[PDB]
Amino acid sequence: CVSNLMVCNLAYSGKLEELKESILADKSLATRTDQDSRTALHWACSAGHTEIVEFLLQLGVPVNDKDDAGWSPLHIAASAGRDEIVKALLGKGAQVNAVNQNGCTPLHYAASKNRHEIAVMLLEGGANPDAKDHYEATAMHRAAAKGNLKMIHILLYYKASTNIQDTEGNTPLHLACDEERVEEAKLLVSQGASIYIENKEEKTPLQVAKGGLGLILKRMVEG
Repeated sequence: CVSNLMVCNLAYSGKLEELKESILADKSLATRTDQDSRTALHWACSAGHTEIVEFLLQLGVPVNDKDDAGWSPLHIAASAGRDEIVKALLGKGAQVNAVNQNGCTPLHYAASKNRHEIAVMLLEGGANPDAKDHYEATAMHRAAAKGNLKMIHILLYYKASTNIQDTEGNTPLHLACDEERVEEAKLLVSQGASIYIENKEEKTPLQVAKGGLGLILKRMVEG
């Protein structure tokens, strides 16, 4: 029991036929909100019930309404890794650059959870690759930190900047160097990540890098 609203519990638990009978008899239940300000769409996205999402979209429910934590269906779908539900929400013009209460866009969640296919769909859908959260961090900061080369290639193909500083003054290259993501550091530098930008501790990526990574990155840029 995730909701005080029956159609939401039906949506979460995947009761397509029951949910369809409830809504078709009372079409206002499709947009009725619960204790978390969630509709049946929000809960169907969370649990991954593609066919219930398709039913609710075919009725013409709004697709951009935020719950009490600022989460849109597209935030929920992206984070829970619902590939087909992301696709359906984008087909109905879900807001790709919507922000929740943490300032996170759906692409922030795609990056932070290595959702390659969802990241591509969001970027093809016009997602801003350089969207900054409340700590001024990007998809690229998460991909670089976590050491996800596939995600770095995707973000670079869709023209993500590599030089945006977070509130601690760190670029994705500082994070790659601090987390000792060697191949990620070299890829970022080969594609224009600055070895000169200083974080709030007045450190370049070279000075954060451990081992011999810093001299390797310096040689790549300066010879």
